[PDB]
Amino acid sequence: KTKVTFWAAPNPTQVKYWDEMAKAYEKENPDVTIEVSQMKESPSSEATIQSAIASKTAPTMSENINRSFAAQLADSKAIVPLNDVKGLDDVVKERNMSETMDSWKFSDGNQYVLPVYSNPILFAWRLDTLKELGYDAPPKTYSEALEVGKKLKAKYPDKVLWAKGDLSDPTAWMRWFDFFPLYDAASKGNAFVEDGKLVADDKAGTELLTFMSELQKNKLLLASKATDPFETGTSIMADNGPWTFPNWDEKFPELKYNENYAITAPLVPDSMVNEENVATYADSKGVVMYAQATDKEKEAAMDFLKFVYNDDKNDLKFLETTNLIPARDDATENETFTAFFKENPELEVYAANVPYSIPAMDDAKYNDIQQIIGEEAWNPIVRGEKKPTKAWSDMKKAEDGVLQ
Repeated sequence: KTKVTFWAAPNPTQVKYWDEMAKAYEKENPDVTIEVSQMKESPSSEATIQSAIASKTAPTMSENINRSFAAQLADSKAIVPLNDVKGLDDVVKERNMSETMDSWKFSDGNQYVLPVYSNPILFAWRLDTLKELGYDAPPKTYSEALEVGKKLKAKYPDKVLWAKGDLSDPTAWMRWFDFFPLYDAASKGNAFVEDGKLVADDKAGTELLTFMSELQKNKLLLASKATDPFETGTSIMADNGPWTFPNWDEKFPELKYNENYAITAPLVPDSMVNEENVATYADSKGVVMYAQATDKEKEAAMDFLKFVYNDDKNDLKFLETTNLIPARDDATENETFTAFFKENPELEVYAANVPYSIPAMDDAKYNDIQQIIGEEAWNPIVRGEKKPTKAWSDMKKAEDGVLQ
């Protein structure tokens, strides 16, 4: 008998999902044991994993791995290429996730992670406020956003377009919720950094900063502490993930999809007013397999995943219980999910955007790389301390430093 140890995310509901999958798999394969446990945060999941590698107590597999962290683990050879474990292609094929999987491809040609969920970062809009200003739908381009903004200030001078303290904070991860969604949309998914080199789209980058400076100049940004600004009326646009809906169900029950709030892709430059399928950043994590595992343990692990993704109903169950969007390309058209999306139209918009979203960069120094984005260009523009051109150049020069 072979034993696979599986470390699930630090959340009871997600752990239960995996455990139920494990028990059903064991009924079908009596010679294999899939032991699921909830990963400890000591103080974070990443430190728990780093410590296990060091003490040689890594499990066979764990989920909860984002692309940047996977790049660190791959560089130290603590995890193995999944494409070297028989069964990977079968999993990708059956779950209809080829486009999503392809976006994860690493610089060396290997795939180190099997994405579990992929939550595109979209933007919520206050339709009620937009209607008071004469609009029936959210603007799509930077210029349209600016005209909405002028009308907003004329009727409500204390309101802003975007209110979030994180906008002026240089913490690296925060960029995944402001800069990346807009940059990915403007550059049609440019990787910013790839294969250890700065491949940033200068045009998209500088025009995004120009747009932000205009918002800043017209008092359309609020980068200070503010409680529930979007829900209480201070702002009319907010970056938003699926996890916000259960919260609104509780605290803001009057917010209703397509009545008082809308969900859309990030704003794009005017030149792309006609583009369908706008890209954004995807908050996505998945499964990796540790080098410490034997080949039989690794194949057994992949066979388990093959079992899990052989029935579309399992992804439906994942979505309905964890509220995390499954990393597949066809959810909105697949009849398995029709009834659910019919009842949850707001989640359908998220599922519709998965194949066009781009995950975090596959570079081990993502922390310094991303902190520079905020410190040198984003935070200064939000605070009106630098001009767009100078900010972008200050950023590029600093990135070169980190990348040697």
